[PDB]
Amino acid sequence: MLTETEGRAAVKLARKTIEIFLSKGKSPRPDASGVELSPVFEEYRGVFVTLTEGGLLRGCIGHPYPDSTLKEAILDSAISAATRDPRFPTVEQDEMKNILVEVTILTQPEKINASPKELPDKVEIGKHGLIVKQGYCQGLLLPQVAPENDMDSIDFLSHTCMKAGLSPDAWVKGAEVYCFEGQIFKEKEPDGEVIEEKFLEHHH
Amino acid sequence: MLTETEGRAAVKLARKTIEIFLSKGKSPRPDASGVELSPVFEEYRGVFVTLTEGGLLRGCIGHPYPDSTLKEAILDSAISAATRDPRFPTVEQDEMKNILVEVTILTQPEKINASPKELPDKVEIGKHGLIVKQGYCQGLLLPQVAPENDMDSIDFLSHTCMKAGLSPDAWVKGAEVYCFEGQIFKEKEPDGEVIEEKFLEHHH
Amino acid sequence: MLTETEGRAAVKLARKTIEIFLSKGKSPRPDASGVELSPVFEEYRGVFVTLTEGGLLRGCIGHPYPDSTLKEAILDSAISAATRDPRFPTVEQDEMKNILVEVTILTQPEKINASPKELPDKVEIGKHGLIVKQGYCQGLLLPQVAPENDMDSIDFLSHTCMKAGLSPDAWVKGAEVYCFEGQIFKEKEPDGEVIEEKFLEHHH
Amino acid sequence: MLTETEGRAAVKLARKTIEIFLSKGKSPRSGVELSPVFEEYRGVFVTLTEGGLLRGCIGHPYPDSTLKEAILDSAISAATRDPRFPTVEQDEMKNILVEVTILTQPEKINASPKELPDKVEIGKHGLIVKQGYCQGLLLPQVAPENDMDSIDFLSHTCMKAGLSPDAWVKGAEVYCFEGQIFKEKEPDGEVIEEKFLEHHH
Repeated sequence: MLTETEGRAAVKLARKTIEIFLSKGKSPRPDASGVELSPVFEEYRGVFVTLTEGGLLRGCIGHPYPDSTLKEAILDSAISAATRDPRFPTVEQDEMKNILVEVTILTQPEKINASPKELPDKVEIGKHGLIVKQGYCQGLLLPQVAPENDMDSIDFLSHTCMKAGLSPDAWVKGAEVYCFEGQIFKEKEPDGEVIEEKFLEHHH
Repeated sequence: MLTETEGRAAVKLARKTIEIFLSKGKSPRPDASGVELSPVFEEYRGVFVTLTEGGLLRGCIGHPYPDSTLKEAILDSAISAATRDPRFPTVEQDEMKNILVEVTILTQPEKINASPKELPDKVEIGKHGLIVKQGYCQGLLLPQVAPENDMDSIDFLSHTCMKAGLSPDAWVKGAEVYCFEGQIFKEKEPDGEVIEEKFLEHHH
Repeated sequence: MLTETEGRAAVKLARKTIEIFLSKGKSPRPDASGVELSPVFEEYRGVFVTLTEGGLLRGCIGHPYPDSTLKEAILDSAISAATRDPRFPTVEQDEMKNILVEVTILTQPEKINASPKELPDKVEIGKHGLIVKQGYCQGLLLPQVAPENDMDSIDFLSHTCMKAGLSPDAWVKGAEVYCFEGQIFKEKEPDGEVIEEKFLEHHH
Repeated sequence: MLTETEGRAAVKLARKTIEIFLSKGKSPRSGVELSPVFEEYRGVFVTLTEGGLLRGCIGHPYPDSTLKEAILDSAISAATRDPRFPTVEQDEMKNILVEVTILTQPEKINASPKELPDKVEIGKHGLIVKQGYCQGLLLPQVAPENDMDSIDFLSHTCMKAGLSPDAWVKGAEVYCFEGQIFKEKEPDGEVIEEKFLEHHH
């Protein structure tokens, strides 16, 4: 989990990277964006960068898996959010002064160390996201999936298993299960104050 | 799909219903809200009422299934989003002047009339939410589920079947499949202009 | 479990029913077959009637579910095995003196009263056959299925759930689980000595 | 598919492997004319019956070994490694009937998922679902005996491989195979062939 300070740096970094990229058509050097980044940005974790304009979605791309360091993923996601979202036209430079940035940061996935019959009780609906990995098969469902679609812990484990391409009961037979959380930091005004949204799901 | 006019009427109904219930303690009569409602409100469709305060989630409750008329669904969902969301404290009367009201309206679910071999090509990821029905058993998944969790048509059909408590291949064996879409109307400001968000999914 | 006598009566009933049907062309009166029948024959349980000739399958029909009393189930399965097996022509009257009769009797299915956490431990592979029921959905898998296809308790419960048209994890969620056993009684010689085969499965 | 001649050689190989092992407590290979079919990789089961009752049966469903090797191993295990029965004594073989179930080499079904259910024949085909290093198989008698159509069979085999039931719909490889049974009508005597692997359909 990121502190308020780290959360603020996250959005500032996303905003900076985009503005830099919209100007010189090139991404900034990871450690030379003009934002102080604590060592947490070196951790491998997923993230999503959301852009809103006039209260409407303007673009959003992200890394669900911790395939990249937080730093790299923010850079890539932010530039992708403003220029690679096929649902929207590329954002122009002067548009950013009217665009609001949102950064959803996922925690480093940690293996739930329990026995098959204990797993349901260790999976918290509304807080946890899951990754099921067995052999070379891997699958994941974001935290909002379970609460927004009325799934209990047993349901969540089973759907994530099938998401991985495995049998729904794979978790019952010992499939490796990892859990992770998320947090959202967002601009209250362009380049302004940053607020934190604890809930990733709309409804539960 | 609701027109701008109807969408505006929907959000207004949500606000009024909440303000009235918060005022006294008796849910006003749906048609007796003071808000004009076209015949679209007599249609059976699912809905969600979302409240935000200062850019942060303040409450949200809904009924995804089309079991009540739009009018009644909004009514119930609105008061519940404000007083029955176990995630937040009850909304106080004086808080509504600082709250933004959002209303997500789902379309009347329509049966996909295609053989099992053709069903996947009928399901559009990003637009369609699904309902699988078999006898009295029924299950549904919101439109945003597939796009946000990298599921294709086949995955969505299989997952919705399991959500219904049925085998993942139930759709392959002729189980009924219904699809639906949604739209969001939200206040740019309390009791102010209402805009339309056509995207139910954050990312795809 | 049927006794040696009851089992002997089972085969004799099956054999006599056929010899009588083949001759006069009608089914004997259920209680005027010529074989003593204990009260076990009034219990609702499944059974199969097998006919072999010269060491080869000649016919086989049965009732997997306890839809009928043992008596009724045997008369019907016996006549069908001799005259209604689409894999073979109808048996001739002179053929019965060259045919061996086999009868597989299943026990009345009994609900396993255990929590999902206990279910796998209560299901004995190689002995138990399963029936899963949850509402109007019902499915069963014979005792030999699990041991012949290398399935453990967990696998067997999941496969029976899907057989019932339900999600594989239905048992983890509280779906009703019923177990049953079986035994085979067969003629060592035409209308001769009846021996009991305790294993319904070829391998395990 | 094995010829009748080969079918007879398979049961004799099974019977002799057991008598010899039961004699000097170990194994060779023989004295039985074996055609090249015994060098093919295919599953097999060896069954022993005595007095019309099962006396032992062990087998390898998957074609992990050549038929020859699978037969020797299965036969010896059927007589000395089946925990359901006590070990068979030397004197017992003269009163035991030998049965050998030989499965064909699994052949890939080359069709689109839409066509697979049409290619699977209930009653004849057994299935192996393969996706990477994950494999699963269900014997031919499974579908007809438990009232499963093609779709059911494909889905259950996918789960048997530890995969999602809809894996076959998503392109997982499917292989089909058949089997045949050759059995002794008399100890060390005549060998007939049972055409039906399923009890009931």
